[PDB]
Amino acid sequence: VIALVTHARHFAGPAAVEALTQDGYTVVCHDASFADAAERQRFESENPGTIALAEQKPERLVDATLQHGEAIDTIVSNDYIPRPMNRLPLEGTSEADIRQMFEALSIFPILLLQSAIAPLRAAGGASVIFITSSVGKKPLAYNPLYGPARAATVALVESAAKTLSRDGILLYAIGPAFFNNPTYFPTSDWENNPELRERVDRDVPLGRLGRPDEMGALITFLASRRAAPIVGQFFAFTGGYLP
Amino acid sequence: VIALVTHARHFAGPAAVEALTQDGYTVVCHDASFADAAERQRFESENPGTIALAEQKPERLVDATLQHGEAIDTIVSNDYIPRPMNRLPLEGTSEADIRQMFEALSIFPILLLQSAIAPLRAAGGASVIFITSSVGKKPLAYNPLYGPARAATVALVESAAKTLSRDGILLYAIGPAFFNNPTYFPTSDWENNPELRERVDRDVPLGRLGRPDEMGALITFLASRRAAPIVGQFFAFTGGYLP
Amino acid sequence: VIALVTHARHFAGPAAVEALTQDGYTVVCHDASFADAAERQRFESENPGTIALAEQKPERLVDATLQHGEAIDTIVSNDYIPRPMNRLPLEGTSEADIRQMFEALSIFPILLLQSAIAPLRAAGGASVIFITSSVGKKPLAYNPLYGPARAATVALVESAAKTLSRDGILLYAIGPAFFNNPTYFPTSDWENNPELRERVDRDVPLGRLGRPDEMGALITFLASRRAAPIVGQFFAFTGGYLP
Amino acid sequence: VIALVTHARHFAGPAAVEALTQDGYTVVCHDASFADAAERQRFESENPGTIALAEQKPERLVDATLQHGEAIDTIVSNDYIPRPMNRLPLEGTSEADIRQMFEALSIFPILLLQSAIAPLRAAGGASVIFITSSVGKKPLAYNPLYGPARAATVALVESAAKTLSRDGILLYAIGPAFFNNPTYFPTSDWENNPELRERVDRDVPLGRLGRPDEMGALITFLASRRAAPIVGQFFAFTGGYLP
Ligand SMILES: [Cl-]
Ligand SMILES: [Cl-]
Ligand SMILES: [Cl-]
Ligand SMILES: [Cl-]
Repeated sequence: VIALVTHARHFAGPAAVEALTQDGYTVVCHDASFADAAERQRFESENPGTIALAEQKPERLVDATLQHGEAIDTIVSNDYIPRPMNRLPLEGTSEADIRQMFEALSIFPILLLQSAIAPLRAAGGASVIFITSSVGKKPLAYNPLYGPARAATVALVESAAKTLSRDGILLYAIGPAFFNNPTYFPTSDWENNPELRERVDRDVPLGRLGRPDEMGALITFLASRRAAPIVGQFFAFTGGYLP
Repeated sequence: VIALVTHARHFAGPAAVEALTQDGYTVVCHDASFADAAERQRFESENPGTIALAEQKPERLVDATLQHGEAIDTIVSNDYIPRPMNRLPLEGTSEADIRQMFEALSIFPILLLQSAIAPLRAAGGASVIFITSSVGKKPLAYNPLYGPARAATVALVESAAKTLSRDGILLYAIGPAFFNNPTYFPTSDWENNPELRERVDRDVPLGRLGRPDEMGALITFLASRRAAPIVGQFFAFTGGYLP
Repeated sequence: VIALVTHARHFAGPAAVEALTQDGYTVVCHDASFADAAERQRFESENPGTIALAEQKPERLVDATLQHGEAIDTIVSNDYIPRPMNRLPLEGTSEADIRQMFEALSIFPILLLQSAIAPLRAAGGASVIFITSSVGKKPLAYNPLYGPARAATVALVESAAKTLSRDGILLYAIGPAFFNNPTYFPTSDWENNPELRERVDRDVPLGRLGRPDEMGALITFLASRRAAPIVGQFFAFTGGYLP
Repeated sequence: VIALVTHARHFAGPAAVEALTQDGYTVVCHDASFADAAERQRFESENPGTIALAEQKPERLVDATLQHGEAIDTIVSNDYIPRPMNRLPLEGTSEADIRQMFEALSIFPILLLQSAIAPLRAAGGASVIFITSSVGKKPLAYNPLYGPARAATVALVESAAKTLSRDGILLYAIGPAFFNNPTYFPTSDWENNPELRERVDRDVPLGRLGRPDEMGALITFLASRRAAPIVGQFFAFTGGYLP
């Protein structure tokens, strides 16, 4: 049973590869770094049971994954943009940066999803889990460009699900905040940053960052299809920070 | 492991009981019919692993449950109003029916919750899962009193989670629609009533009622605490009808 | 052209009376203090163009108002609870206080609305404007009972609008926060409470409390029926604190 | 006293021009046809008190508008995509069409808003009114691309308002559905399409198309800034179809 995970070295990627591999999936992985054959080999060495794709185009990931299996059971569309770009303000930000924000967080997942429909429908269904952000639903003053691009992909999930769910193709969005992960909250900064630790005590009812295995537990539960009627919505992964 | 499930014979009750007992729980059950001791003996014999309480007051259920075990791991607050009161209109409805709507759907879960905080905190945490309705978030023309009462309890979950999550007491709301259950979508309606399958085809992207085991899968997933960061929010169980 | 404002002395009452009287309305006012006849004549003397009702039951205010005119053009359902109670916690709170929360903020507005439909329909339509709270839509840690009660009435507006709009009976909910009013944010508090000014600088994009005349401007605009297609929704009145 | 209205000949453009001019504004108008000198002269002569711009690039509209007055009081960002591109499906749709959807509905408004910030702040504030769509908040099965692009601009309003409000720059999003307008619901469609009249009867509580003067009343009310604390939110203009 195979899963496709995008941007595997970033954001919720490590968590998704870990939990899905432990669940018995063969995890086929995309990452910008995988254009390099050497980085492909190191990744597979460091992550038993994975396959690293060379393909970089969003519309070609599905065809490239289908080289290593009969069908795709789960796609984790783990879209991200490197820090500090997520905090780019409205004023003075270049048009290139504006377009890149939508390219990485809205156009890339659309082109992926579009390419996926036909093969996934032929296999009788699958799950597509988009990793977005809390600002997909709740706005933040310092994310005035990141927020809009994330909200587009949340709306993509809720609208596209109205039609794809009848094909057995189940779409979901996760909107993390205060989630322990290499892109926005690496374990290295927690101990050194007492403003963060005070921010979490103030704003996160759970009182801690969410753990990689808890993100992994949500992903594997969704991939199992055992609760299919919750298809088509946004799940906050924020320790109670949202709503 | 102890679970308390309220109104066990109705709504989400049977689904919860089947799945929690299958996951190794001892399920302590409340139900109006359990005033009669013979009902209590029959329910227990038909459902291995369950203990039927005689207690009927919402604020005494926790104490009565703690007569059978050291701590409660999960409370399923499975509140409901007999069909067809869920469709009571605004005009011509008695003040007494209006108050009963809030009593069963809004006051009762609050008195339950308030009684549970001290013992659940002292035990190190628990999960408290409120079964509400889709109209807890999205209004429907025929539910102008049922909706308000359900929305209150969804707001209870979202607000009370801000303080209780720090005690390890994890609250959630499930808002079902088109969920195959004896109160609102019994199998008999699916078989007998031509209009229901027509409605589901038009309005439910999944194209079917939600199964009891699928509701059960969600309840036992939440009760495990493996994805604790999703605390404090509303989950649609509608097959894509919401949002 | 007559308007009915409830709890005229508190919350959004003074703003409503002032703006509506300025817009040419004869403002019939309900208030608990009006059970004392001296207070009725003091109120009418201090507020030219008002009528202070003796009536206190919600379901009788409409008939009491039609003693002074042939139709009600606008109802401002200005429900409130005396200040400290909006912060009532779950733990240790008496059943009586819980029930009074719902009585003032959820049952009283329903019983008023129920009583108004037939005369309002007979008169070709009207506007009913419910003054609720920001916590009707966005939860807050310190409002776990006030929140539920307010959310019930916002959902009442959203549900009841689905039928009553066809009668020309236009329902709206306004949800204030940081609104300069005698109940929650008197001008006294702004000068006396440096914490309030810091909190407003931090959390309110507008940077200031909303003015009574701005709340009046919202009310009179809704009462005009000039933008009727926005019927049946919740308007944040928070200086950008919501969403 | 000047306003800028974009795509003046489409969507909410005619409503905004007529109402703003009736209200005493000099309305500077952008439109794709205004590249034709003869179309500019004809529009100006058919619409007394307007000024037609030749400029077509979003980030130059403001400076071109400022050629005619010292300050802009209101900007109506009236963004649209020609029918029936709003119904573009996921499958088979070209990459260029996906990109054009975001260009017209998401990137164009962002580049306009960015260019406006500095001169609007120097004038001590202004109103910026984005005309989006009901699908910016509520998904629809047949708008899986139009929805995401609209949702991004709604999220832009909600996020950008967190900072721009302190400058007196007040942002709002209006989300029409069943709004009588030349692009999506011209009067002739109401006459030629009994399916449309039945859909409105079934789904729109108000029971009719929203009128252009009602959209103009909402725009003109927002432009007055008289109820500034409602800044930074989405207004349904749907006749109760939403929420
Ligand atoms: Cl995160
Ligand atoms: Cl159901
Ligand atoms: Cl207030
Ligand atoms: Cl429209």
